[PDB]
Amino acid sequence: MTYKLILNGKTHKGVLTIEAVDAATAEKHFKQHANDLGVDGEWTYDDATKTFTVTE
Ligand SMILES: [Mg+2]
Ligand SMILES: [Mg+2]
Repeated sequence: MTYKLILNGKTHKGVLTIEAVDAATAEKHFKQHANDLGVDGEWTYDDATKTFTVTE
């Protein structure tokens, strides 16, 4: 199962995908990868397109 993340951070941008089992596990990892970068932002998840956004 492919989940995508949009990062629109103030210094870091991009699009990352991750192969996961539920969106629970994608969330965990992408949210940890956010912290690691120093991204604190507003999060969204659209289930139909499997896409997390996080915007600083
Ligand atoms: Mg880690
Ligand atoms: Mg670190």
